[PDB]
Amino acid sequence: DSRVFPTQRDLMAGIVSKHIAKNMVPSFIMKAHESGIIHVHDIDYSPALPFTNCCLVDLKGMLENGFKLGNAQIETPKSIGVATAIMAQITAQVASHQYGGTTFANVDKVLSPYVKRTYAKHIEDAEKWQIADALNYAQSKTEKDVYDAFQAYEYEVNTLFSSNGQTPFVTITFGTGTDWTERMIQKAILKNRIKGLGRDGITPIFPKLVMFVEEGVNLYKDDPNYDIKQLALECASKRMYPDIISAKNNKAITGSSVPVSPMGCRSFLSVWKDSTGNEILDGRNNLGVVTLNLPRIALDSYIGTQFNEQKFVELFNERMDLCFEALMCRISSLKGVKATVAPILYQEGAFGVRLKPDDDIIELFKNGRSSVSLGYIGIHELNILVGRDIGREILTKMNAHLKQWTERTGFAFSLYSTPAENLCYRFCKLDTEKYGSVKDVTDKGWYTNSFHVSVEENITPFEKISREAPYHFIATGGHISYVELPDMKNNLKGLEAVWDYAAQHLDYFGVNMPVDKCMNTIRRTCAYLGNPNE
Amino acid sequence: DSRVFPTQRDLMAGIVSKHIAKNMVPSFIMKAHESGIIHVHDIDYSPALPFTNCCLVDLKGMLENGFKLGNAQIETPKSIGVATAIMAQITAQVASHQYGGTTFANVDKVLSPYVKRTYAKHIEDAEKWQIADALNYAQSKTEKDVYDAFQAYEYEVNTLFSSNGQTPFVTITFGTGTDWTERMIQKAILKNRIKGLGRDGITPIFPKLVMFVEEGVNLYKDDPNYDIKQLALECASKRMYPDIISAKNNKAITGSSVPVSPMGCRSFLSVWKDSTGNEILDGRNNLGVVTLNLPRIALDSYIGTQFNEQKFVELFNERMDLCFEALMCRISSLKGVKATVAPILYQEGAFGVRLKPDDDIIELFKNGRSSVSLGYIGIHELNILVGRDIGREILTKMNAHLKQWTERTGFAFSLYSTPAENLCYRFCKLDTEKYGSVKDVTDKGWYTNSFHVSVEENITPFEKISREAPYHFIATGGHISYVELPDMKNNLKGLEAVWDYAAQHLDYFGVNMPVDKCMNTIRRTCAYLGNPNE
Repeated sequence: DSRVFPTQRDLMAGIVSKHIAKNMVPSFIMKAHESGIIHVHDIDYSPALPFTNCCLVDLKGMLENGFKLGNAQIETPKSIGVATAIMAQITAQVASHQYGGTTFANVDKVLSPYVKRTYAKHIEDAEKWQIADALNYAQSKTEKDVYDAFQAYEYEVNTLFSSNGQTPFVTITFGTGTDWTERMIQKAILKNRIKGLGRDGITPIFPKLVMFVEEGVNLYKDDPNYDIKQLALECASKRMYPDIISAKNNKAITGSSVPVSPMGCRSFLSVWKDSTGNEILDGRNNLGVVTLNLPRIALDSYIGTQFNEQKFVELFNERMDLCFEALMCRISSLKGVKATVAPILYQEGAFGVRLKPDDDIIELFKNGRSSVSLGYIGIHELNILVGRDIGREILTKMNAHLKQWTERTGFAFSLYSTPAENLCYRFCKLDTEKYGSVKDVTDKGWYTNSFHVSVEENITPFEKISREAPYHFIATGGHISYVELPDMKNNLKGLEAVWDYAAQHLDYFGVNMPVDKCMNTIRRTCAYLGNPNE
Repeated sequence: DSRVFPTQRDLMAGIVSKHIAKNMVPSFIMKAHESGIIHVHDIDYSPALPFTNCCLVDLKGMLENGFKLGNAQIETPKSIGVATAIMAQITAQVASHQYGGTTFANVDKVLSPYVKRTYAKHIEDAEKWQIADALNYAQSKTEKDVYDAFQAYEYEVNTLFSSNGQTPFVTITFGTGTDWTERMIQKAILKNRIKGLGRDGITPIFPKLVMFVEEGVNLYKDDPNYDIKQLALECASKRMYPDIISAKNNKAITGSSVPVSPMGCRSFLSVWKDSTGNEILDGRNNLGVVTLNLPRIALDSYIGTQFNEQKFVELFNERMDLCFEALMCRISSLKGVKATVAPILYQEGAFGVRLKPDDDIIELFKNGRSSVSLGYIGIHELNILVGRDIGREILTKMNAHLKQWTERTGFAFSLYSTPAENLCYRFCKLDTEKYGSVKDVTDKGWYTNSFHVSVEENITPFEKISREAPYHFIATGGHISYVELPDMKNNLKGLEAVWDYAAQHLDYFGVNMPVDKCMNTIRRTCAYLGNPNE
């Protein structure tokens, strides 16, 4: 809410920070942001404080070894219920030290050792109490211990607030686990999600659930986990989540030999290797987002009422540079900042390393370890303004710019399809104060997300999936495609159809359907789940 | 820490609030605070925001009925481990909506129904698996379920941060429970506390542990829970806590027919009844503290180098009024504030009622339900400055003023022995900028806490306890006495001696001893536990 204390204290800190940013960001960058030319995200956090954006938490390396959480020296969990309890405490802590989402990748694989542990204890207890049905007593207890554990993770995520009086934006991914412990975790999460939250079993907005689907594991009636896929479909039909990621396309796009979980909503890392040649994923992050307002480059290049191509070219080049200056300006503020700024992130392992209190954090992000995002929005409205479809082309040229940035600074710049849950209105409003109502651009009040096909089009699901799929291979830093569907609670084979089509053709995908009960109304009209009643 | 993000964001909010307070507090009150005449506590929170101070959480009325925690509608816990998990989530939430400590009173009595529940499940499971040793299988599981549950409460308290990037100031009290479930909870807490936190089993600073000791329950070798008292002694000897409260004296002082737990460190409520004649304790709170600098009234009444009695009288009367104006000024800012400001406190039961989002919260605090604190400090240094012991007398007159305030406004003003962990240095420093080094007053650098006997005196434990005990009956709004003792890990009968003496003579009491391990050094030099190494 906003009338609430934690939110109010946060707004105060936001205000002080926006003011401090005015004294740190070169005026030409602030003026372009104030006017809607670009959008420097999270200015109410950074650069006042050297926060970073989103991340894949290295939960595996923290549970295995131990780590200091506050005053306490936590030790490897002896139980699955203790490892998820700890996962929640880490979720709360990481949320409070970065301003972006937090992702726990492959919880099925990561937490499996603890499910095994729980089992060993129910067996050493099935003989300690000479229990009739031994192997069966374990199977049950363990199963219950695992459901309750994720049910409690899910509950904790929904009650625990950050340092901002907000519920954490956390993402949990699974799907590539085949072992019985890995399968049990997956089912546990899907089952508990269907059950819903609390007495009225309502639909949770967090954690976001993303499932990997790969041939020979998940998508064909013959794979080991095809039954989980079925459960996942039901879940999606009743709670919107999980979204799915195509292991096949995801690996080709990222260059990673293992599926890449999105940090936060949809920010994807590119493949990276440590000094000894190892492919690292967990513990990596993103340094921020600066979004480029694409319709506005077209609008500003109109002469009278017609488009001027030569003007577009000059402005596009001018604005790409501006964006670059904006991303570097804040990355530069990270210089000289010490690991003392966020112990959970830099010292106790969430970022997969152990820096001393006096080590500079900036060194950890260099040479491609961290990604940096150049966002964009409204290809649909840009196409309309320039007379034709330049979607794939503008993005391709943006990437060529990004490659040069990467080679000059060492940071791994990528193209990001900004979720823009609110930026979609903000850019449109600022452009409207200058151009008024422009048919099919600023007239509906918002811009279309990244490269998505406008909502006003009457596209068949497969067409939409097909018209959007190539963007998943161009905007490698972050992307997703949605399809609108009616209630499919009783048409799972239909939803599986859409899933299988998206899975083959694109990367990250999700389905928007209506999900209401005797009054708990949820819709995903943009990026997050929400009640469009308020 | 301070270099840490959550702390930094908080400092920003603190700054904005101190500035806002400058525009809300009458200048004469700010000037008296800036000069050390009085100390308006928590100005970095209130009155910028209508926060309240400390409280006794009505956990009983929240677990019994249900309540909304965020989005979720939590239901009565079916297990003890689920009720303590929930207790932690409530602890985190309440901490974020008030700026003072939070107390869970008589957790032994309150949580007992859930321990029973856990038992019923291990029995209905001892037959479901035709377990040999039935009643014995329950006894064990239940016992383990209960240890682990409080161990996890204790851990969560130490990892969970508030909206301020701080660990919550929470107090847990027990001791009057006799039932086997009540005893089990107590032992669980004492046992887990001795065990310590984390791998190195270090000493927790929170939760504070306070135990009631009453004849025919706790203190004589013949009472049911005398063995818990023994355990408590061991605990105190190894972890400083628990402190104890004399049920006998506590009830006579508070006027309550049941022992009164301190909200936060040592703030005690006076007896109060609802509209139907019921004695309410749980869900009640305190509206703030304004501390009066006693040495400074004496100092300002010196003429040249000698005390001037007539001047003292005039200043004391002038400053009491000033204090009153300071307490009312902030209570007045609570007018018109809606329950939407803190749902967990006002709507979902932590304050024992259910206000609608649009109800004013101020009505809930009136006619004695909430206490309001007039603090004071340094009787020792005041006695030195006025030539004789006026301790008991000045306090008695303060109370006569408080009674008049209570009758004119309806709020229940009480005399509070400010913990002043830092105020003790601040008042001394501000008085030193004006008077320099004054032998036995401002020369050591700090003032002595409330009515405590100076540390520089060489008093026997019983003497100290005896010289201080009468203050517990005068400063009813908050008080405590400490005794310094050597290592008593191997002299428990000695510590029990001190305990029994304090128990008979005063109210709330604690013992400071050294508590170190292969380097985890803890001391309570003032109010809280801490490492005097930094």
